[PDB]
Amino acid sequence: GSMTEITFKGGPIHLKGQQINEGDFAPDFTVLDNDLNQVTLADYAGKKKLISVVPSIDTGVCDQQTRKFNSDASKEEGIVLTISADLPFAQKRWCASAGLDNVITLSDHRDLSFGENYGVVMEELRLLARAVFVLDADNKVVYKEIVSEGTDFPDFDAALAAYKNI
Amino acid sequence: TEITFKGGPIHLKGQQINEGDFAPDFTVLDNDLNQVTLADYAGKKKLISVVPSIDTGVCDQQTRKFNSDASKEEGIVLTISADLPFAQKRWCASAGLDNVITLSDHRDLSFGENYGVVMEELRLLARAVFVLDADNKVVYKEIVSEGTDFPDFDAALAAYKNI
Amino acid sequence: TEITFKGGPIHLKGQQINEGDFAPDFTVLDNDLNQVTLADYAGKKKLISVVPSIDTGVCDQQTRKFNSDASKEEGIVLTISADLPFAQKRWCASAGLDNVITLSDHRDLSFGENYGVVMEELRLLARAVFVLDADNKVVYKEIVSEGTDFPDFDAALAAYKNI
Amino acid sequence: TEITFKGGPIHLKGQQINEGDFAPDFTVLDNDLNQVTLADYAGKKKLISVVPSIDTGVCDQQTRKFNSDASKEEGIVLTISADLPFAQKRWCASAGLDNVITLSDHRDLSFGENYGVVMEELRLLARAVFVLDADNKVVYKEIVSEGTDFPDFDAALAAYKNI
Repeated sequence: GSMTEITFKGGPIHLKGQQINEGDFAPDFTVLDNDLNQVTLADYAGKKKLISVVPSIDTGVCDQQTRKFNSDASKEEGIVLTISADLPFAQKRWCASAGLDNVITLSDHRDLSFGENYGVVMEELRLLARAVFVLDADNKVVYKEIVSEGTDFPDFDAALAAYKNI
Repeated sequence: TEITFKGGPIHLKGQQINEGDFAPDFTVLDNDLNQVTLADYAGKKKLISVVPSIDTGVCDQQTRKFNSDASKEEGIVLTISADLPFAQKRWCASAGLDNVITLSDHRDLSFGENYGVVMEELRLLARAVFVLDADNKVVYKEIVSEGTDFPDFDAALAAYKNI
Repeated sequence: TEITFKGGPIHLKGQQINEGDFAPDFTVLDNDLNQVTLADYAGKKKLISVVPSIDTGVCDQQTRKFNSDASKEEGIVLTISADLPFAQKRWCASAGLDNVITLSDHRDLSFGENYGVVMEELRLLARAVFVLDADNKVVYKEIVSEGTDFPDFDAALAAYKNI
Repeated sequence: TEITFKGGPIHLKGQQINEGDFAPDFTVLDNDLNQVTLADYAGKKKLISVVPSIDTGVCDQQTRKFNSDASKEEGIVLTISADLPFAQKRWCASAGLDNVITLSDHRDLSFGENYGVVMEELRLLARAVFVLDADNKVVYKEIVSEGTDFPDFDAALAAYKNI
C-alpha cells in the first residue's frame, strides 16, 4: 500500500524489520522448537527451505497453509518450516491434535528474531505477517511473497514451483 | 523477585506489588482482540490467576480449578498469560466452557510489568495469584517459588471467599 | 608487491608465489583452534580464497560465491584470513551454509608470509585467489590490485574447473 | 606470569603492571580503524575490561555486565581484545549497543605487551580488569587465574565507584 505495505482484516498494518528481497541472502534467526530448544538457520545447513510464515496456527487460514505446504512440498528433497509468534506450547499442542508428527513448527515469540530479520513483524499486532520465502541450499532467497491482505491465502503454486525448481 | 523455572534462575521484571497495596491498571486483550482493562471489572472482587501458558498441564489445571471452586455470583476470576488470544480462545472451546475469562498480555506485557511477574528470560508470565477486594486492594498474593509447581489453591480461594 | 587499499598504497610482505611454483606448506587454525596445514588436504585440487575480513561485505560475498559456484565433488575451497577463529566460527553459523571451510592465520601469519599476501600496514591478508592442482602446483593467481574490489570470480573458477 | 585456560598452562607475555603503578600508554584501534591512545580518555577514571574474544560466551557476558553496572556519567568503560575491529563492530551492531566502547589490539599487541596480559600460546589477551583513576594510577587489577572463569565483578566495580 501507500502508507504501510499490507492490511490485516482490512486494517492498515506496518511491517517492521529488515527488508529482504528475492536475490538477497537469507539472514540468520534464532527461534524456539516445541520443546524450547533454540533453533537457528544453521540447523538446516545444506538444504533448500520453504519457510511458511503465519500470524497464528490457531486460526483457520494459517492452519490450512501449514497443512498444504507440508503435504504438497517434497520433504524427501528439502525442509518445510513454519514460523509464527504462537508460544511453543500452542505449536506443540497443534501438531499433537493434528496427529502430524512430521511437521516443523518454530516459535519466534520471545525475541521476534526471525520477524525483525526478515521484515515481517506486524507492528500493531505483535504477530508475524503471512509470508513465504524460498531459500536454496546456498541460502539465496529465490522467492518471496508477503501476502497483501493477511487473511488471504498465499500463492501456493508459485512458492511450490520455486521450491521444486531449485 | 527471584524464582526458578525447571530449577533455572529466573529474574522477575516489573513493578513489585505487595499485600496491602492498591492494584495498578493494565491493558490486555480478550479472545477477540478487544482491549480490556482493570476498570472493566470496577466494583467487583477479583481472583487473578496468572500462568505461564494454558497450553501446559499445570496451567490448564490451575485455570480449571480456580474457575470451578470460586464463586462467580460473588466476584470475578481472571486468568492472564502471554498465550496469544487465539490459543486462549481455542482452549476455552476445547474445554467446552463459556464461563472462563481468559486475557492475553502477549502484546505489551502491560499486566506483567505492572504486577512484577514477567519472567525476563522466557517472555512468559510467572505463575502467581493476586486476590483483589472490590476496592482493588491486594488482600493476598503468591508468586510460586518453582514455576512448574502448583500455587496454594486453598489459601487463595479462602482470601477470595472471605472478602 | 604493492597494491592499494581504499586507494592508499600498501606493501605486501612475505615470499612471492608465481604461477608454475609448487605451493608452500603453512599452519593455520580451524574454527575449534586445531592446527591445520596444507598437507591435511593432500591429493585434491584447491581454490584458496584470501580475504581481508569475512566481517566486511566484499569478503562475505566473495566467500559465499566461491563456495556455491565451485564444485566440491573433486576439490576443496579454502577461505583464509586474519579473522580470529571465533569470528570465522560465528560467521559460518550466521550464514548457515554447509561444508564451508574457514581457517585463521591470526596467530603466526604462516600462510600470509608463505604466500606473500600480508598487508604490512594493517596486519590483514590481501584479497587474493590461488588455484592449486592436485600436486599443489599453482595454476592461477590473482592478488586484487585495489583490495576493496571483487576478485575475478570467473577466471579463478575456470582455472579450478580445468584441473 | 602464569595462568590456565581450560586447565592448560598459559604463559603471560609483556610488562608486569601492579596496583600503585602508573598506567602505560597504548595504541589500539576503534571500530572504524581510527587509532586510539590513553590520551583520548584524559581526565576520566577508567574501567578497562580485557577479554580473550567478544565472540565467546564468557567475554560477551563480561562486556555487557561491566557496561550496564558501571556508571558512565562518571568515567569510561573500555573493552580491549585481540578481535579484529570488524568483529567488534559487528558485535555492537548485532547486540544493538549504541554506547559500548570496544577497542582492537590485534595489529601490534600494544596494549597487551604494555600491560602483561598477552596469552603467549594463543595471541589472545588474558581475561583481566584494570581500574585507573584520573591520574592514571592503577588502583585495582585482577588477572583471572583460570581464563574461562568470570572476573570478580564486584571488587572491580567498588574500586571504580570509590574513585
